[PDB]
Amino acid sequence: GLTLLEKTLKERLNLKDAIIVSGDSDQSPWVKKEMGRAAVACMKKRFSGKNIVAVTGGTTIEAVAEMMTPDSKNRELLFVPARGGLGEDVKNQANTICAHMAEKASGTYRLLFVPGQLSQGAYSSIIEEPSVKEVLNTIKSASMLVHGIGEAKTMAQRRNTPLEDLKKIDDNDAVTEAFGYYFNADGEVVHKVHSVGMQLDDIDAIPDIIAVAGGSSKAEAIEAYFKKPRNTVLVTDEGAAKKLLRD
Amino acid sequence: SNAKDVLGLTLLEKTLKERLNLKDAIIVSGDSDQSPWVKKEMGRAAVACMKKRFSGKNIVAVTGGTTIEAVAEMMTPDSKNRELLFVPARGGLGEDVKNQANTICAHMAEKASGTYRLLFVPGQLSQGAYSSIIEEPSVKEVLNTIKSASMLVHGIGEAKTMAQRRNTPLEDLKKIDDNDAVTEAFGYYFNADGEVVHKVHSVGMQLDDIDAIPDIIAVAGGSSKAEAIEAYFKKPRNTVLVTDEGAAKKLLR
Ligand SMILES: O=P(O)(O)OC[C@H]1O[C@@H](O)[C@H](O)[C@@H](O)[C@@H]1O
Ligand SMILES: O=P(O)(O)OC[C@H]1O[C@@H](O)[C@H](O)[C@@H](O)[C@@H]1O
Repeated sequence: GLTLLEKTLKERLNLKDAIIVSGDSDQSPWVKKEMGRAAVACMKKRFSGKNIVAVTGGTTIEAVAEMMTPDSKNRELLFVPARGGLGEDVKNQANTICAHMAEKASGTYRLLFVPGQLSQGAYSSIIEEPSVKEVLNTIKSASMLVHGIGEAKTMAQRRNTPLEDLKKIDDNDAVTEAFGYYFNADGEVVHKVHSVGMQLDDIDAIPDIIAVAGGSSKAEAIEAYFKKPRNTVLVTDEGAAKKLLRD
Repeated sequence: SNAKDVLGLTLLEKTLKERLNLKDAIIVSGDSDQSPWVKKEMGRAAVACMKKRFSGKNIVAVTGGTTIEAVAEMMTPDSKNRELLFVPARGGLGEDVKNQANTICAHMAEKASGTYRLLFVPGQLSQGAYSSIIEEPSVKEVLNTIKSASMLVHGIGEAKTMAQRRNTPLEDLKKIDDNDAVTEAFGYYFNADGEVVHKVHSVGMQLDDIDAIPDIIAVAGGSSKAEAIEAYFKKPRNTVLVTDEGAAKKLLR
């Protein structure tokens, strides 16, 4: 079963399960690929006959997508982004990762097409539109969520974060981020990126949540994110886990 | 080409060009309805055709569909490093996301190491929602770009197949059936004489606009498309066709 390290991590972070691959992805870049491989195997163990898989962007979930292969059980797979624009560049956007993962899985996918510099009026018009509402409804019915976790400062800087929001993130001592929410050390939301789709309150209804995040630089972010019960499986590496656990 | 010569394609292309009054005909071996690699070979041939026709600066309008996706897949950067901007020819045509022009456009531009501009004007907008969005600077910008397209690369489909693949409202299915549409290109359904009998309403390029595009490349093959290709070319289109033997031989038989 679990190693002592995995067992300790599960207990410390109140995880549904812990999956720890060897090495430190901050040292040892290819370790991110090994997290991806392990995450893909974890997803396959969890699939039901039909599945609606919501995904975030970021480089770690892109590694999940890169390691994705078709399901030998041939279960029904529909992929969607978890949320609309989060300010990421194209290679990091949930829409990009979603399409890549679905293609690799030989599944189907839907995208959220919500710009992106357009007006308030135009914005509200886009989100009321039938095809968009359809995708929003699909995300609301997700059976699985696969998501990254990042350091708050790092993520705020990588994205196109307004200066007033950077100030708010700093002033409120955000230390971690996931799916467009920034959290403090006690895992409480302190700032949220406005975006349609999945909300934090919605994750409780999703049967299988798999977080994929590692590297020693993220040990503090991961600990803080899991300070609240998330009922989540964490795929991580020794770099993060040993640092977090002081081992 | 000696390869084309020995395979009988040089003659077949001459015969097809003359039969359809094409600007030129490019035919690859085999039948894409039977052999999956033949579609990739159409893509490769289309890319060669595009590169031959690029100028210093290019605005390339593209449609969606699996055939133009194959063009995108076979695309490579321009060894001459000419300026390439890719745009979808029209907005939402009711395709699933994989087959949408926006999807093919992005893929093509990435493979060409060019730039792209997408058009997000959904087909199911209310009248009021539409008025709002059409005035957005970002939307006006893309529509304006499309208006200056220097090249169009488009697929051709059987009317019935396309009507079923897109989510076509019942009333429109009836109209397509009642007017005996046999072919489809860029959201227009045409009869056997190449006359428009149904138009999917959508912003961007309209049929009359193709006359101002100096280089138009249609990419479509497989035996199942022989009649559709023949019907589309019943009118002058000033177009180069890339196809396969499957479509060409059947059409010519
Ligand atoms: O995996 P990376 O590149 O460190 O990025 C992680 C972040 O990527 C973001 O875009 C996701 O929406 C977040 O869930 C995540 O925290
Ligand atoms: O290449 P396929 O998959 O046969 O699809 C062709 C059709 O794809 C549609 O999306 C295009 O707008 C048409 O120009 C074309 O007829």
